[PDB]
Amino acid sequence: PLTEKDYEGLKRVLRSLQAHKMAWPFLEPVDPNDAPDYYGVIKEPMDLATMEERVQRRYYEKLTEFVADMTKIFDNCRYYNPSDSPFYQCAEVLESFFVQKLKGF
Ligand SMILES: CN(C)CCCOc1ccc(-c2cc(NCCCn3cccn3)nc(S(C)(=O)=O)n2)cc1
Repeated sequence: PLTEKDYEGLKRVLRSLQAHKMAWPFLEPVDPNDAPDYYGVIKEPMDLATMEERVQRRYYEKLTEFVADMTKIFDNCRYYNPSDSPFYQCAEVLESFFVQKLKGF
């Protein structure tokens, strides 16, 4: 499974996404005042602060579980927003960055 060395890598990946200029819509759980009907559209929300809590609590047993949470952030964004939205493009850019960082493992 995941070792403590693995978790050091997970935290570094998470921090690199949190510092990215296009991560700002994903840093915290969506405030419904920022996204009308968001929680009527998105049935399984996820955000980077929730992922940080899960990393710190050693919630993940496998790398696939960490990657699934991250992918949910991007999939939720592209489902909720039209493809010409700046928010949708944030997900496209940040997922490309994330997938490249994952190759470093
Ligand atoms: C005041 N607040 C606590 C903190 C300051 C503002 O923080 C945010 C965070 C996320 C959004 C936002 C929006 C949106 N779709 C657009 C909905 C309509 N809209 C257009 C512009 C603003 N709202 N999709 C998404 S996402 C998570 O699917 O990419 N995230 C917006 C603001």
